[PDB]
Amino acid sequence: GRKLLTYQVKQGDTLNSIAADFRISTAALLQANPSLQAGLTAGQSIVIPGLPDPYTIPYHIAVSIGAKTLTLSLNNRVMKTYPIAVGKILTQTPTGEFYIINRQRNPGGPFGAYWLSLSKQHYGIHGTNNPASIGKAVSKGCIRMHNKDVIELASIVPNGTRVTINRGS
Ligand SMILES: *C(=O)[C@@H]([C@@H]1CC(SCCNC=N)=C(C(=O)O)N1)[C@@H](C)O
Repeated sequence: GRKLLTYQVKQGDTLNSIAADFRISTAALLQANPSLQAGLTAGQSIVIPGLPDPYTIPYHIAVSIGAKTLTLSLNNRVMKTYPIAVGKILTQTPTGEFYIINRQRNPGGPFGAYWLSLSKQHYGIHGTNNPASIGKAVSKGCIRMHNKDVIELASIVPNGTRVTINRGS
């Protein structure tokens, strides 16, 4: 069958934060990972029960802050590239990986057609009513694009898509 997801926590992470960071209960992430009853540890690896494994999944989101574009990739080759908010002077390479964990039903409002979640706190892939700041403005690091674009990606990238955000060089 298809495997459940793995996560590797970064220095400073905490149980509750990570659980509902994964849109789940700490107890469920505990059930699968009794190491975490007590807590989480930098570089430690944890399973996300009820969520499939990103290695069964072939999808690879390469959004380099340096590249200022988020590249979709299947089977070692890109699917398509979407523009995102990087900034005009924002350094510090976040050496970590996130996963496309969720997609939300048509909200009905300016939430941007779809709400897709990343795996670390204040990061998400979503939509907009204003795409003109996308890739061309300092929108405080918002990973949003056109409605249909974020639904394209949405339906292709599954509940465990690998996504990295790095300034590169
Ligand atoms: C980016 O497009 C916005 C930015 C988004 C957010 S956080 C929104 C909710 N995310 C999910 N919990 C902003 C914020 O300050 O909270 N603003 C930018 C253009 O203002």
